[PDB]
Amino acid sequence: TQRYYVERPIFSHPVLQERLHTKDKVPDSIADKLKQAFTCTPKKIRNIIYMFLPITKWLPAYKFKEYVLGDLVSGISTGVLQLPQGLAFAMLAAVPPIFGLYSSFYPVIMYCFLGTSRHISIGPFAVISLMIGGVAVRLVPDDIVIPGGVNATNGTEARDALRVKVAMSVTLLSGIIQFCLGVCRFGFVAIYLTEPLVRGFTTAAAVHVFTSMLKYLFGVKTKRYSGIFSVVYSTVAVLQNVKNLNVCSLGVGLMVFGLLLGGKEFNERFKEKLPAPIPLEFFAVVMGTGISAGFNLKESYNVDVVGTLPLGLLPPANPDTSLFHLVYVDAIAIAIVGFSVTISMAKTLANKHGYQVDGNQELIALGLCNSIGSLFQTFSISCSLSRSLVQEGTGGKTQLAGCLASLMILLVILATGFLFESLPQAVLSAIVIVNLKGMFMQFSDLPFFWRTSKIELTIWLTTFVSSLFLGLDYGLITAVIIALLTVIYRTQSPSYKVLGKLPETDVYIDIDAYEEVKEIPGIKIFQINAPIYYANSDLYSNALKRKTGVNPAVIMGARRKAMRKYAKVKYPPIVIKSTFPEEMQRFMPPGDNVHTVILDFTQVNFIDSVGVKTLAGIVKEYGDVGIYVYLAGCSAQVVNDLTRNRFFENPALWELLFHSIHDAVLGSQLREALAEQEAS
Amino acid sequence: TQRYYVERPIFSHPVLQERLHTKDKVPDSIADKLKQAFTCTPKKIRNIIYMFLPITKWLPAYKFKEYVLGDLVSGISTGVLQLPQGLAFAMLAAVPPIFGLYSSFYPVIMYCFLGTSRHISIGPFAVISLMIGGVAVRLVPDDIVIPGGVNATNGTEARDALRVKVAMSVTLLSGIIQFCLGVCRFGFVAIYLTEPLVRGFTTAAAVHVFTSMLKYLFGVKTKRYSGIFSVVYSTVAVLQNVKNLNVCSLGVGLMVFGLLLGGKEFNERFKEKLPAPIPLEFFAVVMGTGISAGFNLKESYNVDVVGTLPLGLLPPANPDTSLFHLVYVDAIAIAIVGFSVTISMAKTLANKHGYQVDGNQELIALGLCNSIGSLFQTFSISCSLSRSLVQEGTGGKTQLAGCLASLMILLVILATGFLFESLPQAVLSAIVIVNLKGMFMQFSDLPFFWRTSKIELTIWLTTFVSSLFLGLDYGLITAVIIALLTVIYRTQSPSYKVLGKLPETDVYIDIDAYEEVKEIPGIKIFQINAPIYYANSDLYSNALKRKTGVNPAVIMGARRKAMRKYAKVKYPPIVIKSTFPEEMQRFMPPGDNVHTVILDFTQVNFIDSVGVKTLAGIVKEYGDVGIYVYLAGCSAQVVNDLTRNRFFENPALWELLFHSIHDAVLGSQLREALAEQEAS
Ligand SMILES: CC(C)CCC[C@@H](C)[C@H]1CC[C@H]2[C@@H]3CC=C4C[C@@H](O)CC[C@]4(C)[C@H]3CC[C@]12C
Ligand SMILES: CC(C)CCC[C@@H](C)[C@H]1CC[C@H]2[C@@H]3CC=C4C[C@@H](O)CC[C@]4(C)[C@H]3CC[C@]12C
Ligand SMILES: CCCCCCCCCCCCCC
Ligand SMILES: CCCCCCCCCCCCCC
Ligand SMILES: CCCCCCCCCCCCCC
Ligand SMILES: CCCCCCCCCCCCCC
Ligand SMILES: CCCCCCCCCCCC
Ligand SMILES: CCCCCCCCCCCC
Ligand SMILES: CCCCCCCCCCCC
Ligand SMILES: CCCCCCCCCCCC
Ligand SMILES: CCCCCCCCCCCC
Ligand SMILES: CCCCCCCCCCCC
Ligand SMILES: CCCCCCCCCCCC
Ligand SMILES: CCCCCCCCCCCC
Ligand SMILES: CCCCCCCCCCCC
Ligand SMILES: CCCCCCCCCCCC
Ligand SMILES: CCCCCCCCCC
Ligand SMILES: CCCCCCCCCC
Ligand SMILES: CCCCCCCCCC
Ligand SMILES: CCCCCCCCCC
Ligand SMILES: CCCCCCCCCC
Ligand SMILES: CCCCCCCCCC
Ligand SMILES: CCCCCCCCCC
Ligand SMILES: CCCCCCCCCC
Ligand SMILES: CCCCCCCCCC
Ligand SMILES: CCCCCCCCCC
Ligand SMILES: CCCCCCCCCC
Ligand SMILES: CCCCCCCCCC
Ligand SMILES: CCCCCCCCCC
Ligand SMILES: CCCCCCCCCC
Ligand SMILES: CCCCCCCCCC
Ligand SMILES: CCCCCCCCCC
Ligand SMILES: CCCCCCCCCC
Ligand SMILES: CCCCCCCCCC
Ligand SMILES: CCCCCCCCCC
Ligand SMILES: CCCCCCCCCC
Ligand SMILES: CCCCCCCC
Ligand SMILES: CCCCCCCC
Ligand SMILES: CCCCCCCC
Ligand SMILES: CCCCCCCC
Ligand SMILES: CCCCCCCC
Ligand SMILES: CCCCCCCC
Ligand SMILES: CCCCCCCC
Ligand SMILES: CCCCCCCC
Ligand SMILES: CCCCCCCC
Ligand SMILES: CCCCCCCC
Ligand SMILES: CCCCCCCC
Ligand SMILES: CCCCCCCC
Ligand SMILES: CCCCCCCC
Ligand SMILES: CCCCCCCC
Ligand SMILES: CCCCCCCC
Ligand SMILES: CCCCCCCC
Ligand SMILES: CCCCCCCC
Ligand SMILES: CCCCCCCC
Ligand SMILES: CCCCCCCC
Ligand SMILES: CCCCCCCC
Ligand SMILES: CCCCCCCC
Ligand SMILES: CCCCCCCC
Ligand SMILES: CCCCCCC
Ligand SMILES: CCCCCCC
Ligand SMILES: CCCCCCC
Ligand SMILES: CCCCCCC
Ligand SMILES: [Cl-]
Ligand SMILES: [Cl-]
Repeated sequence: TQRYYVERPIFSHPVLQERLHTKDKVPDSIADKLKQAFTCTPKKIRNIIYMFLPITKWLPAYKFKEYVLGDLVSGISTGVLQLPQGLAFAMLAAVPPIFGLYSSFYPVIMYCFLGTSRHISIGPFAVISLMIGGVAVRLVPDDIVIPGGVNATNGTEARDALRVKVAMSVTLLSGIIQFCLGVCRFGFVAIYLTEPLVRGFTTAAAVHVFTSMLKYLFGVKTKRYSGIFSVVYSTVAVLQNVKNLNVCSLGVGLMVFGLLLGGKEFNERFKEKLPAPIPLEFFAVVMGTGISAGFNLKESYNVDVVGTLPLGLLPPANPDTSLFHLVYVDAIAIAIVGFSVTISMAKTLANKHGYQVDGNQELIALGLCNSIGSLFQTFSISCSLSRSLVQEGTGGKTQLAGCLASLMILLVILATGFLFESLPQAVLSAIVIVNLKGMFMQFSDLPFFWRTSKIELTIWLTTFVSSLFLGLDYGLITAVIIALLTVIYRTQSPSYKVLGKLPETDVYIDIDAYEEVKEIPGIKIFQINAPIYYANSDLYSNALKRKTGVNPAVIMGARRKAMRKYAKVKYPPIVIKSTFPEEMQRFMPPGDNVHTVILDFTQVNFIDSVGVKTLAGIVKEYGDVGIYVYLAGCSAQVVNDLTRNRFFENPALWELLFHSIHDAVLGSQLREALAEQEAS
Repeated sequence: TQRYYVERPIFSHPVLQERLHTKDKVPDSIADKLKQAFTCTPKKIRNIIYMFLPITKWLPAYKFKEYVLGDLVSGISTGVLQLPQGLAFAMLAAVPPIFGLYSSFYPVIMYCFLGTSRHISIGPFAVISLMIGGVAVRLVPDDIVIPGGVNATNGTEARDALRVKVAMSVTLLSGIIQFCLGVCRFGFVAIYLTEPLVRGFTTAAAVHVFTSMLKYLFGVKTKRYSGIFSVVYSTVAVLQNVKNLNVCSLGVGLMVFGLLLGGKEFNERFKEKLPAPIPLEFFAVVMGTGISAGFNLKESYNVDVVGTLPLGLLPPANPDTSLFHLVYVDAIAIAIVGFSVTISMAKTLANKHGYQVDGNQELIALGLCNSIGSLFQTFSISCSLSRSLVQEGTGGKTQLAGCLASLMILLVILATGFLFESLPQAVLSAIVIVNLKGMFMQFSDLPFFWRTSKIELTIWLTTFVSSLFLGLDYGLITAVIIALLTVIYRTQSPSYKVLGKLPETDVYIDIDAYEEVKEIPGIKIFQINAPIYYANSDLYSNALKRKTGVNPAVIMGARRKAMRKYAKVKYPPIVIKSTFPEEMQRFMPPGDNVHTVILDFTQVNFIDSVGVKTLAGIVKEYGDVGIYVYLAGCSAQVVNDLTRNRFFENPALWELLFHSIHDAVLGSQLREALAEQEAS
């Protein structure tokens, strides 16, 4: 083993700069940069095609023998849950359920082509459907007058058609906004969604989904709520109207709930003994529809059912732009939340499988899916969190599982929709609530983040609370801003350390940590692991004066107290010799006799005008009491900040900068040695 | 001159920790901390008295011979401007002007006792008066029905009294809120008001004051505006109604404006030849009142005048709490803005004279002033920015200048108010607009901050725009949040450097800077001057792979390409030996042959779970291609972050941590030397 041997002079800033000569920057012209960016080599255009059409990349590279079984199983398990989820979220959107079935088919196919993530389940989302239903009922209220040429016994088909038109218009506008954001490179903001923020946001979204499904489980009538505290208002309304519950609907829902939970526990416990998990949502749907049809619960017990499901696909229809001015604000929120849910969950799965998802391409895919689907009577889509978990955890590898689920949905649409006409809505709510269990399991992060990092636990809890009580649109931006402000908190509460020297080395460590580190007599070394910016400068100065025990104000006060008791352009030097008489020095209270204060700037990232002013004040105040202040380890960037401000207006301050702590200590000791040599 | 000599072994983390033994933390119990905090020594209670009653400190220490002349001159110059400003801002508040005169007397006296700043002019502020007038006219509209027992020719005395009652109620509530905030240590938030933010905010406030004075200068009638874009609405309304201007009012205002500007230029240019600046506002008031009375402009030309000013002070009257529920929201905003203007300007002056102001005591003083003054028919106060500049720049030393100005205001109130009854409001507006020149001079900061720091120039401009177009309440919080986010931007755009070694030393400097620094063959040293938190980790990884030119993905791709072309708990090792055949190695494109990558962590302040995951991924990916990754200069705090996360789940990673760059380089070279020794 070799050894660490260094033999060189003390490197103050002028001494080190005497060795260093400026290098010539290589020419980097912007025009040539653009010209070389517009070369258009075939590899570049192939990469562009892959970036905009990801299916052109992962589909030719499809490992059939390794992927087909997992994709098939995941697709079946995803579709059996996608059908009832589609119907339920169509009910949430104040549109007929067949439109939810449509929204479960086209967008998934288009996202298989345009999407980067290979584990998320594209489809209707409860919160997005709630926003769509809110805007649709605002524009088309229940008490609207429609001269449709019908008798007094109106079947509300015209109202449903008008609400469908409103939903398509808002979906098209949200898709256009999302596509424009994706083109404008907005997806970079996805870097601000940290893992605790994403997980708290998704858990709050799951709680929102659970709240939105309560009225259909109980069979009660409830006002639509959307906005701040919408979850609280909805829960309060449900618990208020629970006295008018439908006992038959609640019984069927709870029965499906219990069997679904039992089956899920059976699947999880016997996972190793089962070739593929049993698709339980399909069994629940079939069993609930059979019980509802056999006992005729629709009118004998007034149990709400799905209703008629027309067969066949609809031709493309141009949405009316004339409603844009009435929905644009809403179309903005749906544009954000729909992205926020999609890019969060994708990340949650991407980090689970060691790949990365392009936020810009996610925005482009979402926008194109929404805008094109609005032509096919599709309302706004997102990522279904619980269904994404089901798809990922069932062995899903690519998005071909989404295509298989869409094919099952298309089978329902084209041929077998009429079988699900008598299916109660309580069964759908029970299915959704049961499948929210995997998302509710994310509450185990609280002990985890408690043990790992309490700041990120705070981020988790703040995101959860803000996205729960406020909306997922205002709550998300609140959480993002607070998570960013956690960095400000970190800089505002740094580790102020007083350093001591490990003997016979150049290693300087916190004096109160190891106890072989010994403080150098007459020298104080103070270290902050933070920048010295404006929100930090005063705290840094106070901590420097407190921890080191060298307060210039206290020193001046003691000198004046002894003065009271004993009685019975061309610049001046920075450090003023203490002209205190020895007879009056007999009145000094005993002290550490510190002649130099070393400020460790190795971990100081930057310093602004306020920090520079504080530093200059510190230097001047310590020089007024005859104490030298040295800066050790100032980076070239921090030196540039000190130079851009007028810190080095006096060139003498240049000799206060040293390369390292050991350089500063040696320079101070040499300064003292020369001073005592010249003294006598 | 001595030399830097170091001779020691290579300090990897285990090697250095073998020398270091844990120290015993001194016992610091919270109960004993509270017990020693409740000692109540006479010095402690004296300090408490000084902190809560600052006049008990600076008044006994009043240097009479050095301060009296400056205080007298500053007080006279402050009062001559305080009178018309008080009348004008009373007009802004929809209250009779005598109430502005009252608001110019009691709060200044109380702030002389309770205030920490010794240069700001306490009094009515245009924006606070605008908020008070807005709430007063909202609660008491111009078309209100008052059964006051009067004829059809109502003189609007009852409406004025009701508006005064509303103003007192909102003032009392705002004062209570401010006092409660000051007690609760809210003033700490004053640390978040950096100098560019403060100066931009104050310049925007000056523009607000200029906008609010236009209608009285032109003599036009304008709707009251308060809220977002209130300045734009007010300016648009004034320029719309300017066709109905009062030519006499505009002429008198512009004449006073021109003489005031000429006199101010005369005072500034001949400052050295004048013992004291001429008080020009008093001359303007006297001259305008004399012209208005002599030519009888009140009804001959329908020129708006100040109106009657009753003489004598009013007895204390209890404000009606019954209006609190109607004004509380407004009382919150006035509580914030009034503090925000006061603590900003104070800081602006404090930094100018080398002292500090306690934000908590500023809040307490403002709250007590407002709450007690509301008993004396005083509406909410703040710091007058232009008058504060006048007081500071005229030689003001203590707050006794404020007391002299208050004594002049009291002289006007008690005996000579009736002389100012015929004074036109155009003269008051002209005086205010002329005196806003010193505040408008702050626009010179734009070239200054352009040269010093463009980030803080951005802070200046953002604060100005936000506080201008939005209110001073929403604009201020917007500016504070954006100024805080500038730190996030700084961390998100750090200096990614590739380091090279200065020969015969241990100094490692950016390779592209000095050109005597030479890169060590086979070793890459990468440095970031930022933390590696979540919003930074992916950028840091990309920059590491790009700047160093060592991309593990590209290396694996090239190895597989050569494979194609040539054909025609117990853990595994971190770094996998590259089992590439020499015959296939003949297919390697030439490369740098880098065996070790050194990551400089000296300037990395902290690392969270996301950063730790990125770092572990970097280590694993580089070890998969047979490249070692070393961490150099990891602080004890960063080591604690890596340990709290499961980074050191494999103990072998402990040997990847070195004390410094030179230690890591020597360790890598020794590792290679031992490898070649054992090879053959
Ligand atoms: C200061 C940092 C730490 C947090 C900032 C949070 C901000 C962005 C949050 C806090 C609460 C939020 C408000 C809560 C409610 C509403 C009402 C709604 O109809 C429009 C949005 C609006 C007005 C929100 C705007 C954004 C908001 C002001
Ligand atoms: C960089 C940005 C995101 C930092 C945070 C700025 C936040 C705190 C600002 C920016 C825009 C602001 C909003 C702008 C306008 C209004 C309408 C007004 O009637 C109530 C306040 C409210 C709702 C503001 C609340 C605060 C607000 C949301
Ligand atoms: C043990 C001292 C640190 C404790 C940190 C706990 C963080 C809790 C954050 C709660 C945030 C709630 C937002 C409404
Ligand atoms: C080990 C973590 C020590 C700190 C625990 C408490 C963290 C509190 C973070 C508060 C951040 C507030 C940002 C607005
Ligand atoms: C020369 C490249 C840096 C230029 C920085 C200029 C900053 C201007 C900020 C403007 C903010 C306006 C907010 C509406
Ligand atoms: C010399 C300064 C280099 C950077 C100039 C441009 C600074 C732009 C700051 C933008 C901050 C945005 C925070 C929301
Ligand atoms: C950047 C998001 C908005 C893109 C512009 C959309 C404008 C709507 C299209 C015109 C409708 C009349
Ligand atoms: C509203 C549009 C915002 C666009 C923001 C683009 C930011 C791109 C930064 C790229 C950094 C690598
Ligand atoms: C990806 C396929 C897009 C096809 C869009 C066709 C739109 C036709 C609209 C006809 C309106 C009458
Ligand atoms: C987010 C940018 C605005 C989104 C597009 C709004 C289009 C409004 C059209 C209004 C027509 C009167
Ligand atoms: C992002 C491109 C979306 C294209 C979908 C159709 C846009 C136009 C709608 C019909 C206008 C008449
Ligand atoms: C913290 C600021 C609010 C302090 C509480 C004020 C409550 C008003 C007093 C009671 C009025 C009826
Ligand atoms: C609304 C009340 C907020 C109180 C915040 C007090 C913060 C004090 C921090 C003290 C750090 C030295
Ligand atoms: C600092 C002096 C405060 C005096 C407050 C007296 C309040 C008297 C109110 C009488 C109401 C009738
Ligand atoms: C900032 C905390 C609230 C300020 C005090 C509000 C008092 C409201 C009283 C309402 C009475 C009905
Ligand atoms: C902060 C203390 C202010 C005291 C001023 C009077 C508060 C009570 C107002 C009258 C209530 C009847
Ligand atoms: C309106 C903003 C359009 C996009 C500006 C450039 C963003 C960064 C591109 C790399
Ligand atoms: C705690 C939920 C809100 C109140 C629900 C009960 C209201 C009365 C129901 C009879
Ligand atoms: C007698 C039971 C009739 C059930 C008809 C609907 C069956 C649903 C299968 C999906
Ligand atoms: C993605 C394939 C879309 C096919 C739409 C067919 C519509 C037929 C309407 C009669
Ligand atoms: C995999 C099944 C795809 C859907 C088939 C639908 C048949 C419709 C027959 C009318
Ligand atoms: C609302 C239901 C919350 C249930 C939390 C379950 C956490 C289990 C961690 C193992
Ligand atoms: C709001 C309910 C929170 C429940 C947290 C339970 C965490 C259990 C982790 C094992
Ligand atoms: C070890 C237990 C940690 C518990 C942290 C979660 C606290 C939840 C408070 C709402
Ligand atoms: C991650 C960016 C989140 C932006 C939220 C914006 C909310 C707008 C609500 C209308
Ligand atoms: C709005 C109140 C913000 C308080 C921040 C406290 C930070 C303390 C750091 C020492
Ligand atoms: C409501 C907050 C009351 C004050 C909490 C303690 C603030 C820090 C005191 C030093
Ligand atoms: C640009 C200011 C707003 C328009 C002012 C002029 C309106 C017409 C005045 C006759
Ligand atoms: C003839 C002029 C009368 C002027 C009376 C008011 C004088 C104002 C002096 C402050
Ligand atoms: C600060 C001194 C306050 C004196 C108030 C006197 C009021 C008298 C009313 C008749
Ligand atoms: C310095 C002048 C103080 C105010 C004197 C007021 C005299 C009033 C006489 C009735
Ligand atoms: C609105 C008037 C702005 C005038 C700016 C003057 C700046 C002078 C710098 C010397
Ligand atoms: C909005 C007007 C801005 C004027 C800036 C002028 C700066 C001059 C500095 C010498
Ligand atoms: C040297 C000139 C610097 C000018 C910076 C101010 C720009 C103002 C843009 C609104
Ligand atoms: C420096 C703290 C500024 C806080 C602004 C709050 C605005 C509230 C408006 C009602
Ligand atoms: C709301 C858009 C925020 C964009 C921030 C851009 C920061 C760029 C740092 C590289
Ligand atoms: C190179 C083929 C890319 C995928 C085309 C679409 C296949 C369904
Ligand atoms: C290399 C295979 C290209 C075609 C993929 C399958 C298209 C349906
Ligand atoms: C190598 C190409 C495999 C394609 C598999 C397609 C499965 C539908
Ligand atoms: C490795 C894939 C083999 C099967 C190719 C697809 C056959 C249908
Ligand atoms: C989710 C698709 C199920 C289709 C079942 C059709 C036969 C009942
Ligand atoms: C790097 C591409 C930027 C594109 C900006 C938006 C172009 C319309
Ligand atoms: C209220 C219904 C009782 C019978 C069904 C019970 C299912 C748990
Ligand atoms: C082992 C799971 C039993 C499920 C019983 C019903 C749950 C609601
Ligand atoms: C799921 C089968 C239910 C059968 C009910 C039959 C009632 C006539
Ligand atoms: C009104 C409740 C909002 C909750 C936000 C929590 C942020 C700490
Ligand atoms: C942790 C720092 C938060 C500061 C927010 C701004 C308060 C005015
Ligand atoms: C020790 C005296 C403090 C000031 C008392 C008030 C003087 C007007
Ligand atoms: C030391 C002087 C105390 C009194 C100051 C003046 C009080 C009016
Ligand atoms: C040393 C005490 C001086 C007091 C001066 C008071 C001026 C009014
Ligand atoms: C140094 C102050 C001398 C004057 C004291 C006050 C005399 C009125
Ligand atoms: C600002 C106070 C002036 C008082 C003047 C009284 C004589 C005109
Ligand atoms: C350090 C004092 C804190 C006071 C908190 C508020 C007490 C009511
Ligand atoms: C129209 C004659 C004006 C006389 C007074 C002068 C004020 C400018
Ligand atoms: C030297 C200042 C002359 C002032 C003329 C009038 C300014 C509006
Ligand atoms: C400022 C003196 C004005 C005098 C005007 C006299 C008109 C009768
Ligand atoms: C609507 C104008 C707001 C201006 C805010 C500026 C912040 C960069
Ligand atoms: C979603 C954007 C949050 C603000 C980030 C600003 C960083 C400079
Ligand atoms: C019963 C009260 C509900 C509050 C919101 C819970 C999500
Ligand atoms: C739980 C459903 C069973 C149907 C018969 C209920 C009486
Ligand atoms: C004439 C338009 C005025 C816009 C606001 C200026 C302050
Ligand atoms: C000439 C403008 C001032 C009006 C004075 C009228 C006597
Ligand atoms: Cl969902
Ligand atoms: Cl002002």
